[PDB]
Amino acid sequence: RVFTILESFDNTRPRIDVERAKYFTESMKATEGQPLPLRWAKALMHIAENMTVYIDDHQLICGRAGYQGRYGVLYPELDGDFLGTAIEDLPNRAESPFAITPAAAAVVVEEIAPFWKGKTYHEALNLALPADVHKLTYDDPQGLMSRFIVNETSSFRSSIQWVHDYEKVLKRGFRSIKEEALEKIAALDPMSPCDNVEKRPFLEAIVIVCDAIILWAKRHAKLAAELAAKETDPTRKRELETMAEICAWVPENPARTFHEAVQAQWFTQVFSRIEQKTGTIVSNGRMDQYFWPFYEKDLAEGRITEDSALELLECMWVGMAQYVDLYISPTGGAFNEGYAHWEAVTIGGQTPEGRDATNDLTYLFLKSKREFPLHYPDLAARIHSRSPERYLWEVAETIKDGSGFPKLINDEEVVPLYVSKGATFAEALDYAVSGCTEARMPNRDTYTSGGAYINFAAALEMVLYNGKMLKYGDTDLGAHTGDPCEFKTWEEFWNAYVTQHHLFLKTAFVQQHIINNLRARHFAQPMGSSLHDLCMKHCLDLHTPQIPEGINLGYFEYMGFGTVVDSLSAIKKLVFEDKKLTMGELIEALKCNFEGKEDIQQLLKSAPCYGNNDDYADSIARDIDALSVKYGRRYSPELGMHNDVRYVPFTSHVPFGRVVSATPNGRKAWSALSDGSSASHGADVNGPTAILQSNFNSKNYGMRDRAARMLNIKFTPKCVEGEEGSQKLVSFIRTFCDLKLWHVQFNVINKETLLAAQRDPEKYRNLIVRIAGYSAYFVDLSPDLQNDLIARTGHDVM
Amino acid sequence: RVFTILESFDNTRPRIDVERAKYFTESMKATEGQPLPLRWAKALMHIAENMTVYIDDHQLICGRAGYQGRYGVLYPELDGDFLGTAIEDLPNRAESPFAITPAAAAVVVEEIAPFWKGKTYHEALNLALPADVHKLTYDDPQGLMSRFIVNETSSFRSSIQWVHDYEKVLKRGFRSIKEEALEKIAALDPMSPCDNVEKRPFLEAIVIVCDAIILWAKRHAKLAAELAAKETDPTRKRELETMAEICAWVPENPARTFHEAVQAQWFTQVFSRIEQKTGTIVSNGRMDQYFWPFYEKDLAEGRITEDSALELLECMWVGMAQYVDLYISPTGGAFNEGYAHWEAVTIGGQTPEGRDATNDLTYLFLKSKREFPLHYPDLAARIHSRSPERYLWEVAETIKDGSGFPKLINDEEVVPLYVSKGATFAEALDYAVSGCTEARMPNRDTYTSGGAYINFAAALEMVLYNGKMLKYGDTDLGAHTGDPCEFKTWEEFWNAYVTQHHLFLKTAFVQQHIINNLRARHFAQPMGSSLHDLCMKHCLDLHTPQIPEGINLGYFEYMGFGTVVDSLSAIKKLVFEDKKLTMGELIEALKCNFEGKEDIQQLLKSAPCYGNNDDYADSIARDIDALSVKYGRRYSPELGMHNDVRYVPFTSHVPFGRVVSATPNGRKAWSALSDGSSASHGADVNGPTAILQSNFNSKNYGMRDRAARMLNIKFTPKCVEGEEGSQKLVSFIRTFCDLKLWHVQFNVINKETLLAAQRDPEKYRNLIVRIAGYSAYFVDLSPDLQNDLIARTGHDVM
Repeated sequence: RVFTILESFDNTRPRIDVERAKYFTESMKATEGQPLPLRWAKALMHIAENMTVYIDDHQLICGRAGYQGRYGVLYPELDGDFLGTAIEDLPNRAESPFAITPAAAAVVVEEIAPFWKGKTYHEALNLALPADVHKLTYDDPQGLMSRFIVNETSSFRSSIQWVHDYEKVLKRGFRSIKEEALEKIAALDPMSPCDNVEKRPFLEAIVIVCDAIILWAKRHAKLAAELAAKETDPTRKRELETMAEICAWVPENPARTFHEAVQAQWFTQVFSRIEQKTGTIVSNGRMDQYFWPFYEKDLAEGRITEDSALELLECMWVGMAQYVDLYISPTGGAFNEGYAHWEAVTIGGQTPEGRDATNDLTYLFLKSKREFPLHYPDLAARIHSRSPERYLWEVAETIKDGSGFPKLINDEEVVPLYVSKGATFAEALDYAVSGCTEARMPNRDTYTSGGAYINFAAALEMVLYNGKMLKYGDTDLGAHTGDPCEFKTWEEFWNAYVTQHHLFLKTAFVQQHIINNLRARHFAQPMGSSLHDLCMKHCLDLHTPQIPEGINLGYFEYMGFGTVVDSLSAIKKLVFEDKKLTMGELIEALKCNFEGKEDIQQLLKSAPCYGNNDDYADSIARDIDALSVKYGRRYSPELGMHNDVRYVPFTSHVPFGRVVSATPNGRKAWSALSDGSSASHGADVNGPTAILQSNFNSKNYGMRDRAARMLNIKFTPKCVEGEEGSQKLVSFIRTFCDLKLWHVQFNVINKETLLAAQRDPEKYRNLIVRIAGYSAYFVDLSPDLQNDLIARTGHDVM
Repeated sequence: RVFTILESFDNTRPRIDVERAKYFTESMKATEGQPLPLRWAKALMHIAENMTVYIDDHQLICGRAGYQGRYGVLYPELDGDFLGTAIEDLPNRAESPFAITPAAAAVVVEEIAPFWKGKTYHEALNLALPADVHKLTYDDPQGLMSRFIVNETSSFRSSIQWVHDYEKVLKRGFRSIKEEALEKIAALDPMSPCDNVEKRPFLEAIVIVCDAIILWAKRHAKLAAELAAKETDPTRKRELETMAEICAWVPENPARTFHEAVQAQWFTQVFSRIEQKTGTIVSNGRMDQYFWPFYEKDLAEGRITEDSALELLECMWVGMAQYVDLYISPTGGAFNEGYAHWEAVTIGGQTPEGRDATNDLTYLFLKSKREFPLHYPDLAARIHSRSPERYLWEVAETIKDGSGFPKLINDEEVVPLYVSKGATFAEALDYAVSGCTEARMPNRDTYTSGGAYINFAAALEMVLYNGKMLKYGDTDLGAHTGDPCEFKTWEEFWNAYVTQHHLFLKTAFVQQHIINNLRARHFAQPMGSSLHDLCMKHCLDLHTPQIPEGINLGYFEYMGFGTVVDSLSAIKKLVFEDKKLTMGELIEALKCNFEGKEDIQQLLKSAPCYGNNDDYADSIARDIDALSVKYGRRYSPELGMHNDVRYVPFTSHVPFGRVVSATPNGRKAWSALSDGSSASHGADVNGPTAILQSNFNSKNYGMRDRAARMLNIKFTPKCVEGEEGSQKLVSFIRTFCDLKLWHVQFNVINKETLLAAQRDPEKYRNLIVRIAGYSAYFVDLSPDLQNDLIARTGHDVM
């Protein structure tokens, strides 16, 4: 059924598809000078008319952005200058490799790359950064490799995570969006330069893009119909005919049944992939809510069954599992180990009126996740103080499957923060999970720019080596904070750290200022803009830097929180306060990676650590967090946004660690940094509840300039076994909620399974582990990232 | 000790003191034409120089606003036109009578009244309301009596509740404030008219009022020294010397000890009473926080003891119990049965950084309340999702004393609402309870105008009688919505009610627009403004309508929620859907107050009722609430404020009830309406937990335009007996917090105690009951308010 589809692409390397990039380029190279949203819309039409449409074997819904099997899509507007080396490197890349046929290689070199030579966003961004910033961003003059210090993330995705107002599609259809746009055009003053230049072309872009997705849908209806006529098996012939009927109706017209709603949404989400490379892949919204009217009505009218609806969802996810986010740059790839994806599916939470939103579909999605073997969908469960008992129990049972699903997002942290930044309560209460851990208001959010990922572990190294890093030798990178062995008090060391920290923040905000102004000259999002109230009201593409009435919620990342906290905690305690070792002795111990210095290494590992509800380390964490909250509060208004400190790592803590030498917390050189706001590996020796408490102690709830923190916690199977274990997990989630923590997600595994899977990859090919907001096959992960997963403390008693 | 003090005025009618009114008037009549804040400051200086200062027997702190015993104060600027009848009527008034000596009456007629003739705020407001509004406001052309329909509340208190930044006094002292203002004057441009007219006179008033309270304090220090020098008892002589020393220092200078902090805060609190008639009497803030540093240091340094500190607290509250809020108009008196008072004292909650704020002083205040027999202080305990267990347990034990202490205010409802209205998280988290149930940010709140109390039970009556009310005969009051016996569907009845409801809202908002602009011409508050950051920054008196950067949080009252919901529920169910009776039968039964129609009365009492978690009624309640939230959201911006629906009754449900005839829910003519957002009398038949859910069901969490709801619940002693009963209350409080409800407070009493005390007041004269955010002696209450307290369901289980 779905296992039949699943057997068809099992254990196959994804291929790179080129049709979208080819026809995008054929259109774009013919429209130079025209308004970018209009060019994008004409290209989407050109794609809609010329790219291959697929009706896939055994499927009940149709729509692809690429070829049979697992595939990815090319985005030359973003990083087309990487196409040459991606041809050479992608098939053999150690992590997340992609195969490329010779035929598709020829189109890239011959039909795609030439136009984009000298026109990509990454070429423009590399030239746009001033030298002081460039040295902290890239390792070479053409910005082909990051230095993993002040890491910009705008050059390996079109935008950050996004959630469409899919329900708008289901209720109105794209023909309705188009007619609104025509009426708006008719109301313009034809004498007005602003109407003629700022209003008309945007609205014309909306009209075309509506015609584009509809024409694309109707080409499926035709293909399905032609197949139905030649189909000999009656059962399949009725299904093909059903496809021809539904796709002739949606997404042009509002959906009439649950099946149409799935296909309408599926069409919208696939075309979204064709339009742009959304960060983490475009997300899916509160499906258990906006599907509910269709599900409820069909269920009552015998049109659908509990099993039949569950079959259609599985049809949707096997398709999602065939689309792989393609990162052709080495920075993008190392941020996204194991074919990383986060097409967040939100279930549960509250309605816009503050009532609990659990419905039967909520439980179906949970069950759907528990019985679909792939690590799809990216299930995110909303928690609030009145989350029902049965719901939390079912959340706990899903967690105890061991695959890491679902991740938990806390209404009690998001809703107050979002109303404090201008959201009506209805908008905040109705938020969707997006990407790793983010909250989105699909008609109020307007910010789309990838933000800095900052390796603050390197900032600490630059204190130890007075502006330099061992990885980069004598390169003049950071502030000349002075010879650390010349510091007489702890306060001088801390100030040294503070100076490096503000240098990185300062660097990052200059990056974002340039990025936010630059992106609008390279990226447009006409289909996404047509589903956004403010875009339509003010005639502005989503990627415009400022949109009236919008709220801009963006990010800068703190990487290595636990690593830095413990290192600083050790230095303060062991070097300055207890004077158990001198600065030179510590530095000497670091310089030789503790080889021959195992005694100091153990001594350093004995100081107070983050994640133990220990105020000695937790006060250091709070002061480090305060630096980023207060910086954001002060300097974000200049950028017309909320640029908030966030602790969501992707898989960057691996490459960020690969460039940071041995640190005062006892961590070995070049190994992964601590993840998100989790405790540093094996530093939580007081149980799992103290991790939640240290996360609380390390925040600054007196100010609003904060976003998510990603928290990874691992239980052993014994610790959560049985009804008593389910009750503990449920209660632990209630405490997480009460503490106003943003996110939590769990692995449930024995250490020996991870070790065995390293010692025998072929045997444990299907082992799935939760990494950072997503799950992947353990055997696809690099040794360094495996070591991150292994060294995470497994809690046995909770 | 304090029992000796309390024995001296036990069971005595308070007297009306005139000194403040005399010396206020002597100054004001000499300063006509000057800017009002400067005049007020000069008036307060004149009082400071001429009014009697008292060193009271057995006391350890000093400061009075009137004569020995229980006393009240006159504020002729507010309602001086009532002085004539207050001379005749107050000593014999049935509720809350005040005695007045013949000499004090002579001061009033001869030295106070003449100047204020034609100058009072009430005279000005009465003339300023247009005829359409006046008919709904007052029952006579000089506005001497309310009609208890659209009741304005600005005319019987200077302002609404208020909380000073007392901690600023303790930490800075008033000399610092004066010096700040002097520098600000020195920095002015002497050529600038705006500096000369808008800045200098405001700052000159701050200088004077700082000198005024300091001079007033030093006269206490002088008198105490003179008494100590003649004191024969060594113990008492030391107390006088301590008083002489402490009062020469505070509030001029920052406090140095716990004793000084109490005396400084007391001075500020008493002088505030001299400055104006704050609503509910000025409130006291989070004393367990800003007293904590002094308590901890002295306690550690052997300077203070738990018992001595508790003694100093009791000295403050016996003083508070001697100050009685004086309402001379009959409206003010009927709103404030039994000498109602709400000098809110806030304990517990969260710090400005979101950490739990329980400390040892928090528990001492609880113990302090449990061992002081009077219904003082007005203890308010803040609740949040992390209220500690021991804290909730001691709160429950205090509740189990049966006196109504403490009232519960829920962070989880207040804090999101306040940051959504512009408060930083630190300001919101640090809020103080003020008055009945309100939250105050002492340097961000700027709104001070009394709002409407709207008798929506009367609005329903105008549907039953097509714009008229039985109490007022043929007086053409409301909208002519038609003969109710002509309504063919429920929707017509509902629409008629909606029309009257909006008439009352429109009326109240015209009142507030006129009131908010009028008050600045009659009231000024120099001492309160000198403690407010925004006042000092922008040189504006607190009672200015608009103050830059301020947040204006005001109110309009819905009275009779339960009464109206159930009446409508009965009409919807019994007349229109089940057709168990005709409209003519219901009206006939109502007009004769059910006499001869007892069966109809019984049938009407059987419909679904609010407070039972019954969506049939709760959905009506939710829709009525939505009417007022949506109206406020739309039309408050015009007023430059948040004019939010609130359900806090004072004791106005008695006078509001006394003008409403028999209602469709079975309530008898002229009896009390339901209180706050509590269930209507005896309508809650499904336990106390369903009241909380119905309060939740009847709200609209999707919008912010909402303020407090006062909730009264009564348990019998049996329900809460023993350790299990304490745990049940703790558990019930968690559910109250989880549901984001604003307020709850409890009576614990047997119905028979209420009946026995009615049949024999002398025997049960000291019985204390929780009424509406405050507690009072049951025997001081009118029969109508006693019947309200008796009819509240006493719950045996939860």
